[PDB]
Amino acid sequence: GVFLADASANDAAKKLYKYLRLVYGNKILSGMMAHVAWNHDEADKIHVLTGKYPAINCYDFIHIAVPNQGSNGWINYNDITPVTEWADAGGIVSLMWHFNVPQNENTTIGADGSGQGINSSQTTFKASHALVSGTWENKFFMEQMENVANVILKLQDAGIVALWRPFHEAAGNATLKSGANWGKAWFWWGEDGPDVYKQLWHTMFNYFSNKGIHNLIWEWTSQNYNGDSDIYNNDDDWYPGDAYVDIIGRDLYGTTAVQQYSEYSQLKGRYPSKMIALAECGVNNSTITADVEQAWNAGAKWLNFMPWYGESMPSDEWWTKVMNENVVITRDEINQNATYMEESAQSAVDNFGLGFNLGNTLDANGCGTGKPVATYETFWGQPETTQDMMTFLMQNGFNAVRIPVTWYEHMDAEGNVDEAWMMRVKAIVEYAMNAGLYAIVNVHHDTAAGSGAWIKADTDVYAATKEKFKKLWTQIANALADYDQHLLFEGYNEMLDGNNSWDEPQKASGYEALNNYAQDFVDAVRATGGNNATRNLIVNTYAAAKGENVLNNFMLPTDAVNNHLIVQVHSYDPWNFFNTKTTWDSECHNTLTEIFSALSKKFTTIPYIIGEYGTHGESDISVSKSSPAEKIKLAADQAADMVKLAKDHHSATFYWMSIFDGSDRIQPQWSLPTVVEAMQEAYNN
Amino acid sequence: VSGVFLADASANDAAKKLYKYLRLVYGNKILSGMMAHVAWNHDEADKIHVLTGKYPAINCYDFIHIAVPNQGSNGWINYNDITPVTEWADAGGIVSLMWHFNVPQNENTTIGADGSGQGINSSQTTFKASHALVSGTWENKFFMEQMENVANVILKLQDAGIVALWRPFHEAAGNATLKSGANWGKAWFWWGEDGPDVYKQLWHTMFNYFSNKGIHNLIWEWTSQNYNGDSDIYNNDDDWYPGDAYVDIIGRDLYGTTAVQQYSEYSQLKGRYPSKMIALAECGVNNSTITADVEQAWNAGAKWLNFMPWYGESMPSDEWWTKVMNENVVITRDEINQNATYMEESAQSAVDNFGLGFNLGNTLDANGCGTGKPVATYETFWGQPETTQDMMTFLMQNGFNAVRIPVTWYEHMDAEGNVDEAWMMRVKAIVEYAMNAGLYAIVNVHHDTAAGSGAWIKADTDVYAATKEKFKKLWTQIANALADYDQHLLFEGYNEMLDGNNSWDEPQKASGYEALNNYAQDFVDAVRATGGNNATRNLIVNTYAAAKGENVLNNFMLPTDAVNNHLIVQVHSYDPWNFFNTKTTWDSECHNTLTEIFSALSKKFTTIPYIIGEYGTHGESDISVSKSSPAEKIKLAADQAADMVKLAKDHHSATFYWMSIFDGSDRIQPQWSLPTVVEAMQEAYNN
Repeated sequence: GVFLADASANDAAKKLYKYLRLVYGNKILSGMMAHVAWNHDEADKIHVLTGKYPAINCYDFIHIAVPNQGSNGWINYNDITPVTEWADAGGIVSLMWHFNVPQNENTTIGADGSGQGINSSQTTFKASHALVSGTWENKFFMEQMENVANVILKLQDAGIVALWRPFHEAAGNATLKSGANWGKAWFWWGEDGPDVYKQLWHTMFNYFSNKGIHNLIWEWTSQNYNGDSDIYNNDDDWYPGDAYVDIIGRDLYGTTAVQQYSEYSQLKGRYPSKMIALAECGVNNSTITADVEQAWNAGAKWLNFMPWYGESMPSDEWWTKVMNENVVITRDEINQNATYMEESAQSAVDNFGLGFNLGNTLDANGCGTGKPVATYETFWGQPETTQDMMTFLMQNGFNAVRIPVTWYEHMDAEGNVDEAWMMRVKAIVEYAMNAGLYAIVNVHHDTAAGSGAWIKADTDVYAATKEKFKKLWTQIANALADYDQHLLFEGYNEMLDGNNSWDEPQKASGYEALNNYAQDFVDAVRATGGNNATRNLIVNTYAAAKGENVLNNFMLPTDAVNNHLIVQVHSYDPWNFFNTKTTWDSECHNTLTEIFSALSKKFTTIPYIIGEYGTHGESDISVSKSSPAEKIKLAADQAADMVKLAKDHHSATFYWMSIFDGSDRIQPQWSLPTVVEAMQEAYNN
Repeated sequence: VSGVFLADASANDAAKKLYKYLRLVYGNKILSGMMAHVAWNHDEADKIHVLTGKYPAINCYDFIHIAVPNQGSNGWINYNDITPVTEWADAGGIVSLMWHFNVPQNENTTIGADGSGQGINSSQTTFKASHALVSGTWENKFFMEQMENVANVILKLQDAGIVALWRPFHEAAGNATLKSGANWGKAWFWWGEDGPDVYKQLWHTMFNYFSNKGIHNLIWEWTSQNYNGDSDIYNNDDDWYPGDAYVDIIGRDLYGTTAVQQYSEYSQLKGRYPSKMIALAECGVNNSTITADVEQAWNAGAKWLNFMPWYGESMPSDEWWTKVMNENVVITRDEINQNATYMEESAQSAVDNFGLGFNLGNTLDANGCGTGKPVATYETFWGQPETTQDMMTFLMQNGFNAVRIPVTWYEHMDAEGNVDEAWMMRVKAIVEYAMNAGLYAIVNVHHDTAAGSGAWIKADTDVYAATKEKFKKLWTQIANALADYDQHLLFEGYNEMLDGNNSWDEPQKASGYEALNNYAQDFVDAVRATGGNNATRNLIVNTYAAAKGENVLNNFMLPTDAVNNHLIVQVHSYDPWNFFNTKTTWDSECHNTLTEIFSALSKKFTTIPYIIGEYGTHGESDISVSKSSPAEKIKLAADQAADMVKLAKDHHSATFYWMSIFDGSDRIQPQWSLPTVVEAMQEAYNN
């Protein structure tokens, strides 16, 4: 399921990337620049001060063109010991290249490093000419590429893999809106424009792979908006492409926690399938750079950070804090053999992003027992689920899928789940895990008002079903036990009392039955151990409702581990608005505002999610492709408000079905592109 | 002997003899042990004998230095000289063996004659556990060569008639079971550093390698980390367990622990490994804490098979050893007798060891087909299948430790009161099923009492005068026929004795209590008089109707015994009567009913332990739970059983379920009839 930009990456590169995907959004990897080029002297200083090494050490090929390496006294790339020592100690290797060039055609680089430049103010080197065969720019370009490739080949020879960040900060200030002549790139590889820049990237990528380099994870450094979208466009035109990039990086100096959050989220929104990293940071003459944990807590959940050396280096006080922060991975804490990494419930909810319900699929039911698996899955008109569906969601800015499952027709007389059915649930879970999504598996039309429902908030029903319910969840937990923390369990969907009372139970003992089921669900899952000892679990209120009585009578289950429970409610409010409202007016907006207000007041340390929302009202009527334009706009306005309010309250939402429905899933394509558009603009802003 | 089946199916006679001895003392006494001074000696045991005049029962030796070259001429270690082991065994000591599996520090390192060049984990060596299994690696070559070296020593020990506990690959999980996944929680030995699947492969490879080489003198001991002392942050290491076919004993290594901590560790492992014996494989002091006194840990409930302190800074003080070696619960070397067939046990100790109990009802107690029928006609007369060995093995394998075997005798007695030999042989055969399985067993006199048509033992002055000699003649025969079974077999004199009018709550006349107490005295006198094992065997006496009311308890007089602490009182409880018909949930009234019962029993009986010999859902019309009962009624039965077991445990008692959980055709599978009820009982007892 691992597919890097380099389709022929060796097993160690795929292992490193799989590890990065494991920690992404969970913890942040520490890093430090080399003192200039080819060493880990700055990491050594951090170790003496704090007793800990940074996880990553970055090296620079800046001076690869200097002659007499091995006798010039200050740089020798032929000795790979400075890198080999770091990897052998367990550290992660990062590589970059300040691509120095001769100042003109007659200048020869000296053993002292003389005669080099990096932009038009220092050299006549033209990015254009570097690409045409048989030019002094080209022959210098191609044989320094050769020299660095030879060093990387020797690194690969010793089992080294690395992050590779060439051609960084390409756009510079060229994205300035006014066009004033200080709006320019500051590196030669960006001064002839984006299209030549992309071709430089493609040439290096192709040249490296044809030399046999397959140990690199490719990282491209975005300028985003240079800190001011009022003044700059973004640098999307400079993106080399999804087939040539693994990680998007950003370079920030003197930035606060809240500025980091803005940069991270904007980048994440425009590059959904990519991880975002703080490729360079540090202080400047005006301000220091934010504390790593504080910026993380603000939502700047970078893959890694790496300060620059010298005058950009944070103080000793800063490093003392950062290296001792729990969210920060230091070198001793790297475990690329881990298949699971515990994540707090709040952290998971903040990484759900936009969510989607795969409804009317595995929750479909009513054809009887003993039928083929595909007969259940398509019984309500949906196509069979495929990997491309999960891939489409991830590529299009969604990070979480809720997978409703109805179980009663797949359980024999003794409560055992049909193996073919459980295997199908696993395959769809695997689709989502392979895509990099968060996934929720639940127990769905076994609750509520259907004919086959058997889990009910009722004293006598609970007594007759307690063991069946725990036996069901033991089977589910054991069958999905090996999936990592991206998979969550939801104990039950919309539990009602024996009269199917939707707002609240007729008798208060109904709350007691609900709370017991919830406790039994947590107990049965935790009893299986392994990853399930700390997997995040989701507990729903009565009827997934949000009234004051339901919330006041909701009791969170007792858990032996801390911060691994989420509460879920559903919201089609204001009820039946799609049939009765023409526009999403202030009464609609205020209804949602009070819902989130009430929830945030009730749950202070426990995260909650909006597990379903949409236009569905009375008689199952809802929006579709054919709806009038104003009705589709009514759906778009609801979803935009829902997504924005949830973000502001540190929650998450899962759209019920309508945006990705039926034959559209097979295409794959959005059923409602305008609604998805409004959601993305609401979240990503 | 015949009933012994070790993990090594080809274990030799001497190993089976030692194993039978271990089972004889288990839960009765604790075997003292001591570690060698580092490796291949009994120097620390010798110092114990200097200080106390007594040797520890076990000395443990370590193969830690097996790879050191020039053995015989390096001047400090030589495993080819097995004298340090044979000296000890010849003197009557029990041998234990372990192996700190040292490996070279890297592929180019040669272990020196001085011990240099070795390491034991990834901080000291590049040796990888996964490579040790792969033929063609430098790890695998070293691994197989040291395994052959150790196997050759053990083969020499086997030729000298030595048998041993074998504890390889210990503490495998280390801290790798940490719930979070932070890599400060990792294995501290190389054999756990590649995870539980590689580890079990290593275990199986060694087990099969040794067996193929003809090593059959080992009792295999697997060291569990349990929860590393904190289940809130650790998973247990169940995924590391090599399996029932590869393990005989579960060990735990505890340093600086209290009595209550040791009890928690012992009881948790016992609940998860019910068919295995639990041992304190390593103990000692650390910086901050002494290790607990053995007797204080034992009486808190940590009834380990053995204990063994480590040497050096972990060694307990001389005052600690002087106390421990003089405690009656501790076996020292001079007290070892592997030829013993019986070991006296106090009534309280046995009741504590009963754990979860089961009644094999409606089987040997079935009656009514007349005299002179085949044995199987009686045993299957009430619908139960003929009892087999597999039934008793199933109980031990599934967390039960005691079985009550009701027997009705009147149809197998001739006019002069002689019991038919074929019947007595069948009773003996079923007792032997239970003994081989390692269970406690109770044999009684059942439907010869109470309301049935053949009952003849009655709480009545005249009935007693007419039947006292027949009753004593019956128990003389039973006791003589069962005399040779060890202390795990108990006698229960009578079941539910009523007066001449079958009055259930109380006798009509107080002379009924007098008759009851006289039968109870005659039962004890008859059994004690047969001598031998029966002089000290634990015996069980029942109250009137096995009832618990105020008058019945007030008028119950325990018989006078010739020995101390070998009597148990038994009552039955189906309270609140007929609840299974009249109640929907096990509520506060049900719970309060049982707590007052146990309060009343504990007030009346103090040093005298008591048991609940029968309990269940059986009410009027003898209607009760079955697998076809509604699920909410099964829940009712589960909640009763869970309450009964927990209450009895807290009151230092024990309980025997009447039939319903293991019934009819389910016995011959074998499988539980009511798995959720049993699960409720196991969770209640083991928590």
